[PDB]
Amino acid sequence: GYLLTRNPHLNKDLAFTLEERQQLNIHGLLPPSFNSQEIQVLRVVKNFEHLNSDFDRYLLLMDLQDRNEKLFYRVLTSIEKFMPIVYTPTVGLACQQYSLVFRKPRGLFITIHDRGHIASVLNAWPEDVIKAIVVTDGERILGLGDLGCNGMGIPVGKLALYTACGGMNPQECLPVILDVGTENEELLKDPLYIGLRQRRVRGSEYDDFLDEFMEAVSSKYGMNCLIQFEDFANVNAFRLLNKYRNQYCTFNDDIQGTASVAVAGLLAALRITKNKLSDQTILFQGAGEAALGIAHLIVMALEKEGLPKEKAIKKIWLVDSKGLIVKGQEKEKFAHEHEEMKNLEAIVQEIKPTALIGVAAIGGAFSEQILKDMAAFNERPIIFALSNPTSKAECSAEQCYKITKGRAIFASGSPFDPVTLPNGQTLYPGQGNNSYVFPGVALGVVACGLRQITDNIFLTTAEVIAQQVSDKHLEEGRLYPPLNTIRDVSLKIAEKIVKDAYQEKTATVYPEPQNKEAFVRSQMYSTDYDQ
Amino acid sequence: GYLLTRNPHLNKDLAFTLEERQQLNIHGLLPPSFNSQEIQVLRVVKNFEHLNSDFDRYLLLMDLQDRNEKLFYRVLTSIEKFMPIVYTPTVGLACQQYSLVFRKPRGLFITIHDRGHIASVLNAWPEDVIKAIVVTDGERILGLGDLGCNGMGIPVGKLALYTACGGMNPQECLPVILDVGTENEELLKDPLYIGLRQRRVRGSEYDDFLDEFMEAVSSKYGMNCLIQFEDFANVNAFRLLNKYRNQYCTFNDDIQGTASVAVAGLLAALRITKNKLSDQTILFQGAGEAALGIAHLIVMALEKEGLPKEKAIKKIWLVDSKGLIVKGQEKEKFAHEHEEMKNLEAIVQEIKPTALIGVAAIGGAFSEQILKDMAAFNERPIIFALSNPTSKAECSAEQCYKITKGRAIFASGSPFDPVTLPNGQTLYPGQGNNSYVFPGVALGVVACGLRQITDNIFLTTAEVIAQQVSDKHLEEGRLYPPLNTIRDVSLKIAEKIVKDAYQEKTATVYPEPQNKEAFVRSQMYSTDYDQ
Repeated sequence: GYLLTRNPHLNKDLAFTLEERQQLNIHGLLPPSFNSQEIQVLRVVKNFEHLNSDFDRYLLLMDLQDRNEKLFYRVLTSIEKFMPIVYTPTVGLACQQYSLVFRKPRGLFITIHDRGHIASVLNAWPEDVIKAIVVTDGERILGLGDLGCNGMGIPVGKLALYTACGGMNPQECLPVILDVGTENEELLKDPLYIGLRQRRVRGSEYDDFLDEFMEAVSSKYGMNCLIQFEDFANVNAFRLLNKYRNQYCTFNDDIQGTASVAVAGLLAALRITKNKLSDQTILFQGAGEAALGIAHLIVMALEKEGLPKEKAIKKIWLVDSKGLIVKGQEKEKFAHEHEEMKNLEAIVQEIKPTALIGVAAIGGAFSEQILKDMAAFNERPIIFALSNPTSKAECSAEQCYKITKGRAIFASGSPFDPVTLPNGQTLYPGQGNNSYVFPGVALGVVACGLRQITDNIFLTTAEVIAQQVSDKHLEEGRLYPPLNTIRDVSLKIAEKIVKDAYQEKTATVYPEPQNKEAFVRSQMYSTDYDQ
Repeated sequence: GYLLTRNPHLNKDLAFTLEERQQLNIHGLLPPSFNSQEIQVLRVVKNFEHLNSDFDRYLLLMDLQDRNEKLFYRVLTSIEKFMPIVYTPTVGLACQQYSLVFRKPRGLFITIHDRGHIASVLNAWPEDVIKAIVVTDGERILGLGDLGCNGMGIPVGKLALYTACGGMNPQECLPVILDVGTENEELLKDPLYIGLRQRRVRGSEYDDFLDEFMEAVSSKYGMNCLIQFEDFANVNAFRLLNKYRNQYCTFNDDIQGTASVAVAGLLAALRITKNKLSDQTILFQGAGEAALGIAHLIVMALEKEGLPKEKAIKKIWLVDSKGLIVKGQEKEKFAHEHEEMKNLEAIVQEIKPTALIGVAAIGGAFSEQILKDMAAFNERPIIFALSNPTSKAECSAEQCYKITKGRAIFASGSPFDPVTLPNGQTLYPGQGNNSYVFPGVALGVVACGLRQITDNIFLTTAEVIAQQVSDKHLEEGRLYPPLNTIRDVSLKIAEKIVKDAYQEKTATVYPEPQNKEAFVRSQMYSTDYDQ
């Protein structure tokens, strides 16, 4: 009775049927109205609206998650509207404020002071089958930097989207924060700070801590357990990724996810441009996490179409803070023989690229002159401003389409409003959202028991996403499927991963399903109340 | 472990000690910080402040009640600030909105459709010893009228103050709403309405329903169980009170509570005026619930000082909507031989009263002319504007003190800011708050097992409250003890009730305590986390 009411996996609030209330001894704990799930959603949505800030909407929906999970996920899937609330950008403001606003803890807090005993910290977690973990140490949260143990908002929001877009069982998800200290002065000063009041442990101590984590997780949950890293600083992010990705089932969404969407965007763009990936010359604003990831994956796509690596790598140039990368580590692989230059406007003139991709978080970088030039060299220039949030974007959709006379093929990381041209035709610039990628990958991988997540599954994931963009959508300027469809996109992504895994004997879940589409559906969470 | 976390009676959040977390298997469910109860309060208070409306503060504190009760009550007792949030006035806005905003149900919903089976509805309630119930049918909520099953906010807020001001164990409190329909057009129209979508059942069906309620309650919980009525319409409020108060342990705070504070105010005022209750002539604006209650209790006080009823009743006049009450039911008892009149200004001229008490909810009724006149007949006129909220008050403290040249002795139902006079002396008009009365009465009654709550215990309660007003306070214009002290006032009230009950053999809790003060303390809730 009343206990059921307090269990968020099984509580229905007013959706408890009049019979159920009588059979479960709760008739009287609730008011007389019965409410279908649809009337329930209407209520939540009305609230959602009447509230003054998105921050308050985040708080509303999180409280709802803590009380009626089915309804939480029902509200979200009813996504374009709510994903920005439950995750990025609003979840950044939540992390900033996590110590002020801390209420009902979700997830696991694992500290360096638990070194040697991590395995026992996991035993505090009430749920015994975990198939998906998201972890952070809170050091690099979006553009807000080091928020330490406040970083917990990030894994919690991310898994919400695993469940909502992908259908991961939320009871099999484990958000985790690793607290090794923080360099955040304000937090260390704050009497309300919930983390360890000390600076970040660095070096060998840190590395062994992480090693014990992966070992503990794989050991309690099995080596099939998916471990996604998120919002670590640049150097740790590559170090840990490359150290672990052939031993554990694991990826870093910030470099690998981002690589998959962007490429999907490119593949999609080739249908408008009607030429091959090998006919492109690609210039990156930025040479960090994302930039290198995307490039690596573009190279793979080039190999797949038939080019060797040497000829393929020559098609891509990068630009860092200190300027263009040329002959004089991972950067070194794209260091072609060329006179050094610094000015972006001049760089695009000498290189004259077919596609221009901004992943350096410097807003405005794609100036009128650069768009002017891109529109001059190319009948239809590809221009990706993928940096977040809107304020740090390399240029607006309006500026992009205005200056290129509507000829630019454009996508961004953060969403822009549809643009109407003088033409009268309205363009709908697509959003390079990592959530086209991670939910479907996680679902596929976990569904067939893949033990390692290779770059190939990110490539084929990009291919599936592009295959889902309709010619109608391309004509509307969309390089990605409408965000309303991600549930189906995710399912398509996961179907492909599973089909290939059985065909390649990489799967580990046996016996093999006779129907892979149904097999994937069988592993997807329903918004419906269990009877 | 995690279950404890979900139990609001025993959850400590960050106050869980580092040992406790390890012994209870929750180390990892919480971030690393330990927080004393005082740091916990600081957090909650910071939140409380940063929020945009009192309505949002109500929502904050209610969520906190649903998650960490000790901390909830700790925050409240840390009262002048928070009582307006958790109860009236803000709880009115909450009731208006209860169907939009409905989250985690508290209390019992008992419907006419449960007639014949009420006893079994009570069995859904998880708590087995209930010593205090507050009930409403939602028909007359403050000045907002009929809010039907949305009325549940009212008992829930009221019991919060029983616990906070009085120390009732919140686990032994039962908020109840009786849903017999509503006459509220908007609600009956509203798809989100949580109540019965029908008009109010009236007459014999209604009366038998209520009869079964009292019978069920007394039967499951014992005849000592305190049953307080609240926010019923006028006619039901007297009907039910008089029908039940010699059979069940029960009172109506709106008529009896109000009577106790007001009288306490009067008794307090006689120390400034330095004359006897028998030297007064009292005029009421209003002749309803409150008015008649107060008058009845003033009469008792007069009898106690030595007057017979006949001579005593002649000292009091009433005024209703249709005018002064004179010779031409309960009203009939004060109908003295006098020419009929309607104009209030003229009424105060012919009657020339020493004390003027407004309990008709008509704001502004005490006009400049009336205050002018009151200040003319009396060196120090007593003027009570007890109607709520501020907007419906018979006059402001500023208007009262300005127009009477600082000579008026003033109290109100709703709080007014301190007034500085030309004198330089600052006056602090007291608030005739029912919460000086109900918490201490409930505590006393329940503590010694009184089976019926007589008018005498309301009279002596008024006496105790006045006895607590210091001569310093009287000089500052306060007719009630500072609202910060109610915990002690309540305790004084309950001590008196208990001492007298044993001296009069009216108590039913035996064996008799040797020390009644300690005995009362023993029955008071602590804000401290149980070890």
